[PDB]
Amino acid sequence: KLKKVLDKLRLKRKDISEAAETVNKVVERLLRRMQKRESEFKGVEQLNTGSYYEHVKISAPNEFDVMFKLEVPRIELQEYYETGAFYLVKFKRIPRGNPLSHFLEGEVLSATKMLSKFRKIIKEEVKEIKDIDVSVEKEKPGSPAVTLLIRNPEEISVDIILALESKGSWPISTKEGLPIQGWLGTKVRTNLRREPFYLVPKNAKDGNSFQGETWRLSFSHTEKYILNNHGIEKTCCESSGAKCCRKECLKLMKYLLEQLKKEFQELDAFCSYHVKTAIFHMWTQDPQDSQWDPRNLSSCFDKLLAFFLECLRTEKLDHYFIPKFNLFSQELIDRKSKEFLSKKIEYERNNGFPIFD
DNA sequence: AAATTGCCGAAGACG
DNA sequence: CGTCTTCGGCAATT
Ligand SMILES: Cc1[nH]n(-c2nc3c(Cl)c(Cl)ccc3[nH]2)c(=O)c1[C@@H]1OC(=O)c2ccccc21
Ligand SMILES: [Zn+2]
Repeated sequence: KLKKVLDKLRLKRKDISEAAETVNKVVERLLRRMQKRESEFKGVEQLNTGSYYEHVKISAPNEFDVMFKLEVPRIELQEYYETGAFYLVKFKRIPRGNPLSHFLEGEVLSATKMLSKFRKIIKEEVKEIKDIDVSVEKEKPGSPAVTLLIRNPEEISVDIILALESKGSWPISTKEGLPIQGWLGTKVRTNLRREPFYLVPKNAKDGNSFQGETWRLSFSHTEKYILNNHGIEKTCCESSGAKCCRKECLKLMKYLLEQLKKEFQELDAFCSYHVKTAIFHMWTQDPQDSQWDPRNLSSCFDKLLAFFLECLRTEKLDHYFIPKFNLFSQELIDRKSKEFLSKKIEYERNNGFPIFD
């Protein structure tokens, strides 16, 4: 039953080939345009991230995430109030003349200024693309992405995300996050935390507006690693090991949410990241591969559901990397919204998920 | 050195 | 199930 649903969600290789060919062409051309001189972004390097590259994209290969990461040496972070996730960015000394100087607000590196120039460069390069139907989506306030819309003729969206790369130790708000010590282990956790961390230009929302200069942490690289390396046993899902159902559970939950969001606009505040965060917590709670045997799929999905419902009820979903940051706080999502989603999930749960059709 | 190449894991396709 | 395939990621190579 869930097996038949998984069959429907599975991407098709011909669809993948057609989409990847086009997306790869467009991204490679923008990355190159960025390498151009003058460009304040000259040293940017590409990191593919998100559902498609984690192999948990469902239904159709029509959404691609790509981080353009820029190593910016020696920056100081100032936590924006007590959020743990959002920061003001300053440069330590003064780099004689360096080209991020235009994006400065005196001493602070404005996320909005830098993203605006990045978007402008992308829009200009896109207008010069003639062999492919592609346009830039209208700017979305408080979004770090420049979103491309490709018609292949199928509709494909590509989010291009500027990221600042910093090689220093991770901000202390993350010190008790990534609780993978009983699952993936201490050597993995330590090695993951020696990797760079990233800032993307998503502005903090304080009230009815955004704080234009704030940046937000991103662990898209770390999450991608975990999805590809998700077993307590090193051979989990390898050719000489045993298949588990962890990723299939994630797909089913993404599907349930997406089907619900598509017909109820009361759910606009939710997104796949909430589901991804929930299952990260589930994998920490139930680390044994034996707990995610494919024969147990139904019970794993149900336990994920029970857990997600408890998060909604209690208005608490801790960010997996930043435990202080509650994704389900009143400030971010209204009570009413969480109770609406609770009633809809419970109904689908007790009626055999009719919405899976 | 910016672009090419090689290798192989993940997973879709098929019987 | 096994086998065969393509795509993505990496980094040595030129
Ligand atoms: C609600 C939400 N939070 N969230 C998210 N918040 C993140 C935080 Cl705070 C850190 Cl530190 C790292 C990654 C994070 N991802 C998201 O990525 C989203 C969704 O991504 C969006 O841009 C978005 C937009 C509308 C609804 C949901 C989301
Ligand atoms: Zn596995």
